[PDB]
Amino acid sequence: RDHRKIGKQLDLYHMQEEAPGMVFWHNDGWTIFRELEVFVRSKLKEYQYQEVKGPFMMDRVLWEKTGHWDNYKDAMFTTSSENREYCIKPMNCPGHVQIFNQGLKSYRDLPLRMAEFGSCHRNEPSGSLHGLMRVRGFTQDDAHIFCTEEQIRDEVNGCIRLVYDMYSTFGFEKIVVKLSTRPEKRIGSDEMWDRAEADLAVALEENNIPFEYQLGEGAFYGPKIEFTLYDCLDRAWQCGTVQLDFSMPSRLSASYVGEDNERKVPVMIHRAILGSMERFIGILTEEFAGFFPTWLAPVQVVIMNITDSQSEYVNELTQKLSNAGIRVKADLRNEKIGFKIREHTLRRVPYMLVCGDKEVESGKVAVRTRRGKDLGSMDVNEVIEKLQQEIRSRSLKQLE
Amino acid sequence: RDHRKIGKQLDLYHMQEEAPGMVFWHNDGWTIFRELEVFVRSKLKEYQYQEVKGPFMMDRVLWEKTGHWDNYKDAMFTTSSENREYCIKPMNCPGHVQIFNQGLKSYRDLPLRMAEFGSCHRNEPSGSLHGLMRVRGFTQDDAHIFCTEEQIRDEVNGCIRLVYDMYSTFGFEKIVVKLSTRPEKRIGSDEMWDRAEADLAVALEENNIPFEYQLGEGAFYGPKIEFTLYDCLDRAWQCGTVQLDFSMPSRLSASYVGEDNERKVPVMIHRAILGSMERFIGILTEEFAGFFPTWLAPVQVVIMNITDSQSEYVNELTQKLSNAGIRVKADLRNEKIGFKIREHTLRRVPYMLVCGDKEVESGKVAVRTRRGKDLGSMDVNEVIEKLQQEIRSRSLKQLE
Ligand SMILES: [Zn+2]
Ligand SMILES: [Zn+2]
Repeated sequence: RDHRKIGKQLDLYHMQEEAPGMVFWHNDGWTIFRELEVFVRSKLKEYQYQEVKGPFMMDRVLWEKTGHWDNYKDAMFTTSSENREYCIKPMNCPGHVQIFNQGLKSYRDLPLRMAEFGSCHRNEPSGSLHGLMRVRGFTQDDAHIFCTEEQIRDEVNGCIRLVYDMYSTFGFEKIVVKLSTRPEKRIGSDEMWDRAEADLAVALEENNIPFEYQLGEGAFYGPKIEFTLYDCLDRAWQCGTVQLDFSMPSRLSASYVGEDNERKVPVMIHRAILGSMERFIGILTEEFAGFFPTWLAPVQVVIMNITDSQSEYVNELTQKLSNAGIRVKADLRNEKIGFKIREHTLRRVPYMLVCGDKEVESGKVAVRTRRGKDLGSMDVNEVIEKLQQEIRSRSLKQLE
Repeated sequence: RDHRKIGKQLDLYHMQEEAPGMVFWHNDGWTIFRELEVFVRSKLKEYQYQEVKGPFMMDRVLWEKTGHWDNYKDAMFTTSSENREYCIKPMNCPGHVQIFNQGLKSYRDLPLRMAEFGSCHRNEPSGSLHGLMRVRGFTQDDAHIFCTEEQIRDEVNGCIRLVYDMYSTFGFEKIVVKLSTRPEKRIGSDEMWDRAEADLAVALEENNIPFEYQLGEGAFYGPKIEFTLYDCLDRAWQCGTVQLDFSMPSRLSASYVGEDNERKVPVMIHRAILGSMERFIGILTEEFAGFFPTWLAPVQVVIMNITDSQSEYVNELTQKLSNAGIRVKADLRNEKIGFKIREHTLRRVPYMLVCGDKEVESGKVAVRTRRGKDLGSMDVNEVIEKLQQEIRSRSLKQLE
């Protein structure tokens, strides 16, 4: 149950000294990452998020306007070009504000949800690096919501429901929620902080989430909600974050025309559900010990023949399953059938399809799961539709 | 017919001085970019490429091993981390060799086709930057093929077929091809170069492609084939490149176990069809003058009502088209039908559905193209079928 060992065994990823804390995604690992992209994207459509893409580096002058340069300059990678300093972005927030600043915005346009699979880079200490979970380069399921003060409580409601929607997909039901209150050094009045913390507190009340305060741990520009999930080994993982911000939109001159025809600064909500997806894949690898759900598996079906008298029956069925959008491979090697099954059981392939002349004539397939249960011979069309339903529903459990 | 002018009008992207030569992709522009990813990935499956993902930056020590540091140090962004220097990758070639080096490779594993949507950054002179077409940060439809010397002809043939397959999708048929022979300073013997240039020359001759010798224009590590497509304005655009490399795999300790059990250094083919994806989108924007094909359009269908008595019929119809994988949005505003239709014609929306009392009862839609042609009132399921076929087939033309 160590993702670094399982990652090398299943040929998912590797890392090396020439790029500390940066991931070489192999084909199978990149398949798992891309499937997470689709799953998150399906949520963005349902929750009505835009998806954007910001550049990897911006002028250091811009990063000074945000106030983050004075705080986290050592964690930033800096480069030079024609006597100008550029910073590789460790966050997507200033970039999203820049998209927001293009073209006059009105209250008609709010709330405006803006998501990005933004690649961020942080100059993390090398001694702290560990596998997929403490890295220098990571992709964040990041989003930013621009809205009015009145729309804060409803927008946070969507973020809260989004958090439990996505976690329950992976089987994470034990979630601990903490709210961070105002720190010693902060901006804004006490009154503004009172309603900001109330909006987070109320939004958790309307969802029946019991939570717990983390006193003084909030950022200097707003309180936040942090979600912590517990794996099958009862290890806490802090993944979700909903962060209010009353500083950055004003620092970057973001504005909209309100109902009263006066110019107003919008409120920014920073939200991430999975946090670092490279880290999240590490959690999934150890939570499932490599036995990924069928929708996440790099190879979903392997079809084998007993002899060569079925090699192109396998070939036709491999094509037939491929046209169904199933990641399927064929194993026509001159090896014992037991040797082939142990080969792909070791690789954690969800389903093994075995074809003898018993099933070739009847147009059926013997089906075996990686766990070992033999489901007998069933119609190919019935097998394909069952496989589709499992993949489309992202079912945690296989057949029976 | 200016990609920059069309980009701002259709809200595709924007650029600013805070990140010169770098593109902020908006929601509509990022839809076009992601659709090209799907199209390219469709070709990768057909031609059996692996898709991997390399790190965004790597140690400058490795870049000195490749020999690229001596020649292209001025074009590389560099950063520091714990008294070590790292270069943001201007190319994906060393990263793919690192992935290939993990695990001993046999001759049975070749040809190894490895593709990546690599994000490369180059310190281009800011005075030369131009919109989407000369940029500092770009994404490349990149790939590298590892094979033996006997496999070069067959692999180059596949690259040539893929070049014309993808260009024909976008309506580019006039393509000019040039072969760059040996330069004054080069590695390897004459016989190696004689064989290498012959393989490129023979492959171009077999495919009956007229080609012009670019005498002395090849790289020092191998000859190359460059493809230039001509747009509807008869302007030349150099996009495709096929480079043979006999230096880097030996420099980076790449090897495989041959059928004679003697370890050999493989041959690398550097391959890109579209070149920079930002640049290709710019060419496509000017080629169509914003009238994107239905499969690339950010919004494919707009459904409108006549009065408020059909707002519900549009809403279910929009959802019904949405479930069919069609990018559809509803326009239920309180504006005249002529005002609505112009609003979405200016936005180059391919199709516009109109619902009065006549079609709500009959379960039909009045369908109009952005060219201005009325197609009458047809069945809802029939227009959904025809829309999917046009999207699935990537049709340049519309209905009729
Ligand atoms: Zn943020
Ligand atoms: Zn290359």
